[PDB]
Amino acid sequence: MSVSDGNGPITFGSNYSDEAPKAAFASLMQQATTSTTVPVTVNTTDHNTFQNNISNYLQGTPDSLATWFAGYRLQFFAAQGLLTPIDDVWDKIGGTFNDAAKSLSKGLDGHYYLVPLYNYPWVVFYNKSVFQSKGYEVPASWEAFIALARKMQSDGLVPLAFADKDGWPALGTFDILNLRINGYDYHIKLMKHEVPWTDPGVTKVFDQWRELAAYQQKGANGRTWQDAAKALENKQAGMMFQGSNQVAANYSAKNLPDLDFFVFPAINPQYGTDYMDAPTDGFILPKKGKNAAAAKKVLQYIGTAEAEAAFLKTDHWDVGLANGLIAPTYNDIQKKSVAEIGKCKSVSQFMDKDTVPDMANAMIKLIQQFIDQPTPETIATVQKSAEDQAKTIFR
Repeated sequence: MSVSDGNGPITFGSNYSDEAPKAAFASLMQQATTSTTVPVTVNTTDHNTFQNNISNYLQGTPDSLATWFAGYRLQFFAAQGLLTPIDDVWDKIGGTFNDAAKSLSKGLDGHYYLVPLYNYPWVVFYNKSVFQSKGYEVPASWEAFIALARKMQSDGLVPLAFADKDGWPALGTFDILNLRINGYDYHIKLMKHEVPWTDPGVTKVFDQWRELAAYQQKGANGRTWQDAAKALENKQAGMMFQGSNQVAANYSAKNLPDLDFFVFPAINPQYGTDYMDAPTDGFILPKKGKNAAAAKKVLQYIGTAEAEAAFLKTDHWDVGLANGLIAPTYNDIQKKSVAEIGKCKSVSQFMDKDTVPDMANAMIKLIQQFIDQPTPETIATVQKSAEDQAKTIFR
């Protein structure tokens, strides 16, 4: 049945269980119903349960459409035949999105499976008043970054506020170093365990982190990320690398206007600053779902700048993927997020969505082990353990 022939009710499996996004999604689907004349029913499930249960959900009697996100699981579901391809939807909406947005929405088979809605950046935050007062420039390269971090220490500042008591924050540093040194394709190969954790490329990541760590706040494994963000906000540290919906979210309204960011500096010209973790949420069409053609009409409505701006009205950190869209509700962090994310050649999804959850979990303690003892002997141990556990996790 042609997209334009699609009519009648659809259901929508939604993991938007928290009050704010639940409300925003209900409102968007009401608008979609009115615009498309496809009546949309939203079936909400507890957020964790929806993602824990996804493989069974998709194998049983799923809804016509569902909330999901880019990364390892999306691609596996496609290969399993659990998702309906939506090349026809993308014939209509493809002009709205860049090649990076297209890539994260596609299988290896070259077909589209996802319609993305929004994402947010992992970047290096700083206070503008401090850069201005102290005479710091944004560093574009590794050599400039290190020189700036030494100047910050000369001025009595911790260069990078840094925390890993929470376990996941340090995974971002592993990601961004891998992306800068080895590139996106290599990073994804490692996350999929096509390349082993004992690979020399991983050694290179840790070796570079040995130098970075000299400028990273001491005592990191005992520090919450909110306490690191507060060190930035109180001007005790010069910079902090993390997700905007963490660092910027933690700032008081009074200090927010001083907050800015830059992308993690380039390490070599091969990969420049081409890549970033920017966790991207969107929508899929379950193969066993009912009324595919109507479901595609609703996806077409969702894959617009208009839908993005409506949904994000009350969202302070996420930004739409529509090419260059600046929504009237965006604050300055979101504006710069659109600018920087949009320049990326590919965007990765953070380690916990690019590998399988079990492997991301495994890496938490191993990276903590590194941070406590960042030596060549520790790196060998970490690589060996990581690969041992990977050989069990990946089947």
